[PDB]
Amino acid sequence: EVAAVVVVGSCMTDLVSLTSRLPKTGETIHGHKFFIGFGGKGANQCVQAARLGAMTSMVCKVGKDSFGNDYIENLKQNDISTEFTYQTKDAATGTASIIVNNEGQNIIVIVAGANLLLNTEDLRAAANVISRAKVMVCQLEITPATSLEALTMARRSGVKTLFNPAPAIADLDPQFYTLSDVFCCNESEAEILTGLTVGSAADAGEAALVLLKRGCQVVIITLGAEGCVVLSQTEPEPKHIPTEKVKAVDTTGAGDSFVGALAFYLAYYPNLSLEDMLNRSNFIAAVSVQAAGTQSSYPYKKDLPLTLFLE
Amino acid sequence: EVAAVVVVGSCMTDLVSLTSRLPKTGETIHGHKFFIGFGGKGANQCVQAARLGAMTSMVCKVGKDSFGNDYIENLKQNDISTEFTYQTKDAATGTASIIVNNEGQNIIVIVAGANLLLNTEDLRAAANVISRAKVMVCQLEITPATSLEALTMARRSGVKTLFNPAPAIADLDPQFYTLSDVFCCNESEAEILTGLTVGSAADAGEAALVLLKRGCQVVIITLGAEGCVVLSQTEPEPKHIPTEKVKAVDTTGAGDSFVGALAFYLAYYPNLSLEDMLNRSNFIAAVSVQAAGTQSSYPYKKDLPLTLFLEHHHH
Ligand SMILES: Nc1ncnc2c1ncn2[C@@H]1O[C@H](COP(=O)(O)CP(=O)(O)O)[C@@H](O)[C@H]1O
Ligand SMILES: Nc1ncnc2c1ncn2[C@@H]1O[C@H](COP(=O)(O)CP(=O)(O)O)[C@@H](O)[C@H]1O
Ligand SMILES: [Mg+2]
Ligand SMILES: [Mg+2]
Ligand code: NA
Ligand code: NA
Repeated sequence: EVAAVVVVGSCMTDLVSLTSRLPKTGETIHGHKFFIGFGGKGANQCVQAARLGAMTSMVCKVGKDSFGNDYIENLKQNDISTEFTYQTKDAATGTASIIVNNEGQNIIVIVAGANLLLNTEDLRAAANVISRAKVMVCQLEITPATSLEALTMARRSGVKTLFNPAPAIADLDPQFYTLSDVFCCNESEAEILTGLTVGSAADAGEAALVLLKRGCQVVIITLGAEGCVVLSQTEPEPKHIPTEKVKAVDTTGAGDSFVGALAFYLAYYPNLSLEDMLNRSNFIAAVSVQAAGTQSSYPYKKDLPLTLFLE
Repeated sequence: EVAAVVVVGSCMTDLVSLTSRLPKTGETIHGHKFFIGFGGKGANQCVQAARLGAMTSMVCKVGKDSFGNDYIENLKQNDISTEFTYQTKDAATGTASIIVNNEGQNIIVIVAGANLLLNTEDLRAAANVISRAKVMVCQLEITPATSLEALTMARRSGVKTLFNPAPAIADLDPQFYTLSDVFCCNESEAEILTGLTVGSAADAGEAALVLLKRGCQVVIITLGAEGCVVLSQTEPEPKHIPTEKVKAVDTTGAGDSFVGALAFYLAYYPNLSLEDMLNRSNFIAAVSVQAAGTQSSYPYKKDLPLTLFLEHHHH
């Protein structure tokens, strides 16, 4: 039952209130709807890869609380290995409290909580599962020392590293670049990392070259409805890969859908060209934007065209 | 065993994030702590009355969900009867999403949820607990038609009605006034209901008289550190009842403490004058503002002065 995709990253409870307008300082307002969902970039990416057919393992930490218990059940209901899903009494399960108005404007408060207490001792326990994987995926929602050690362990075992610098910090440790076989971010993260404005595929190609020279082997910048741009040490000329023109219902977590799809193709279809993998990943992310509710929008293999699983 | 105070009203899960500052519009920030607390004006008033030694019953509706199950455990931990706490598959437990900065400034979004599905069938099933009570307390955090039905059932049963029009609506149904034995609101609610300024005891006397003439038997406007102002159909000249001068730590939920204390005295010390009941209720609410965290700040009888529980008028 070997995991081909290991995700070392975050699980977060999403707490969403829908309002007619955002509250002002000192203001109590009444919203019209509240819901809970399962989020966190690590878990979102793992759930998309699992639903495409990947054997996955989620290395993460949640609270010894109701939210933590519910999160472990969510991973098992998506056929994800929870062998190295830890729980702790020392902090609450990570939370994202989101207030959203009718026009889709928001205010968000994140408390990473238990996610931050995933430590190098917890990783070292997963050494054998990491060593037998094809792809290791990380983000920036846990403690950086933990993510850096995960990428180091992957490299030592010859496991391909897929790094998503999300959310982005302007002074990212240079080892994040040099430990990344595939570096994938969105337009706003590329602007934070490079200081360049990114308002077109051409601008994304300029930002991607900066990231390449910092030591990345492959750089992908996602561009929402414009698909993505890719370049590599072997092919440094930026290629624009356009996506399905669709009617977006809810673009929340499309980035995570795209990253989880890419992990699945890197693990299970290593013979496909990068261009082909990014075309399929674009298509899967595009399906996700045509439904509401983050993980509940992620498509399963049985509902996707057969051609996404050929060649 | 019989509940003398029946609260027909709201339970809300408080989902609290602590941050160094409140976010800007479109802004994502990191906070340093998230925790769950128990709120809702109905439950808050019930908890204060129960901690003063009242046998209470909370008529309410929560989700058939973990937040609802946890709310029922909270009520039981405060020795409240949950025999008429309903659940529903058709709505989540009410929620208050609260962001609090380091100076204690906040943003709150309330989604009433299951509280709005408390219905006429649910109240009819609670008819015996209502008819056996001394005082029925309600607010405006459930469907207002539901609060109006509870007040109607109380009045028909000769049960004293204590109505807190919170949060306030500018045009309440006229029966909210005529069915209220004791109508209790704060300065901001009085301003909404009357169209007047309510800043001082003098302003509160004018606003309280407009409310009394809509058909309330007793009107009480709370004035924070200035205590409260009362008048009644019997004694329409407003009286100003001042409160304990105290060093406030956290005034959140002081209104609910005051209303819960008042319910307690109406139920267990009916002999006392309104002025004596308000003096004691003010004192209890002032203890609550000396500690953080709404329900967790509400004092127990064992920690209060014995003089609050004398049957007779005290010096
Ligand atoms: N409006 C839209 N129409 C079609 N595809 C979309 C789309 N928004 C996003 N996608 C797809 O989802 C991928 C990732 O989306 P983003 O670049 O928006 C990352 P994020 O905004 O979720 O962080 C894109 O590369 C694209 O394939
Ligand atoms: N700073 C303070 N010092 C003493 N008592 C206070 C107080 N703030 C509130 N109280 C007590 O709590 C009662 C209800 O308080 P409020 O009138 O503040 C209700 P709110 O406007 O904050 O909802 C007051 O009548 C008084 O007895
Ligand atoms: Mg997007
Ligand atoms: Mg106050
Ligand atoms: Na979606
Ligand atoms: Na308090």
